[PDB]
Amino acid sequence: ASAWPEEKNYHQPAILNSSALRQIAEGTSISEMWQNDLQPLLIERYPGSPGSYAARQHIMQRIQRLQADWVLEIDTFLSQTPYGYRSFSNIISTLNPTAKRHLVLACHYDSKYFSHWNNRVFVGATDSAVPCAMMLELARALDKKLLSLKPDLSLQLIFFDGEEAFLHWSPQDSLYGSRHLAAKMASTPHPPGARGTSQLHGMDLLVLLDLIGAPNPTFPNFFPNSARWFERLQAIEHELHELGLLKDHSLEGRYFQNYSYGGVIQDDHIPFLRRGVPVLHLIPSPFPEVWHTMDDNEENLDESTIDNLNKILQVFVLEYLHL
Ligand SMILES: [Zn+2]
Repeated sequence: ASAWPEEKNYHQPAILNSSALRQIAEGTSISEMWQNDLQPLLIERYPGSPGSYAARQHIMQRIQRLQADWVLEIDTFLSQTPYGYRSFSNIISTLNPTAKRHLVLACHYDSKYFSHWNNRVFVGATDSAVPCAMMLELARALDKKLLSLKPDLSLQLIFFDGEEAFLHWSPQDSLYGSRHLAAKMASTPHPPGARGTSQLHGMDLLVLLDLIGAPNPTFPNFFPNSARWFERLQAIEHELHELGLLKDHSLEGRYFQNYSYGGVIQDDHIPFLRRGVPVLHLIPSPFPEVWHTMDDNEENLDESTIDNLNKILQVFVLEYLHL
């Protein structure tokens, strides 16, 4: 009876030295991400809408053009909603599908439904078009290194549909894509042919990005079983800062501060956390001032903060994967 599902508990990062950190900082481009990955997503894309289809095609196309051996799957399903039965489609992009373990980065790609108001349309720039674009930029910036994966551990990206409630949040109206996928993964043997382990046992850590893009975000260390990874993000931010590799950034105004948050935040990690998956929830507290407002747009995004977070996240992923 293999103890492989316990490997995640002892897994240590392979820390990048200064030269490698400079290489990662120089290898990501916030302007390229902005034009090629982010702007095409700054559209109305609530579940079932034409924009949802366009966003999904965009995400798939951007991953498909990369060299690394990404395996794309569209997880489509029906669910009851306040408006009756509707169809949703999660996007899953996986390197090494049969590898037993995967580090998983995720965000939601749907935008909250709002009827047009005074000619304005809700595009959820920080919620979560930026997180989507950060995951796509990470895949592009680290493409050569990820290609080398073609430690039975690899990388998976999940773009959840239906994170938002169609009305106001409630237990049955929200997290459509994540409740469905968590249940599906929990009931899917992994690796292929396994007798008693599931795809959830294979999830080393779920790093969920949400509401990123506003100025001065502060991310709390939410869970004790991922606290050591939160500390790594703090260390990475501190070293990139000391090396002069971050922009318009100070340690007093750092993003990963020594502070927990005992409350519960409802988001896509919930269906996974309640099934025992370790979660690193990269959501700020408090939420952006523009949260669920028509002002959650491109104009209110903080470019350098997103650039800094791209660097931190890419270093974190390479260190986790030993790349
Ligand atoms: Zn939202």
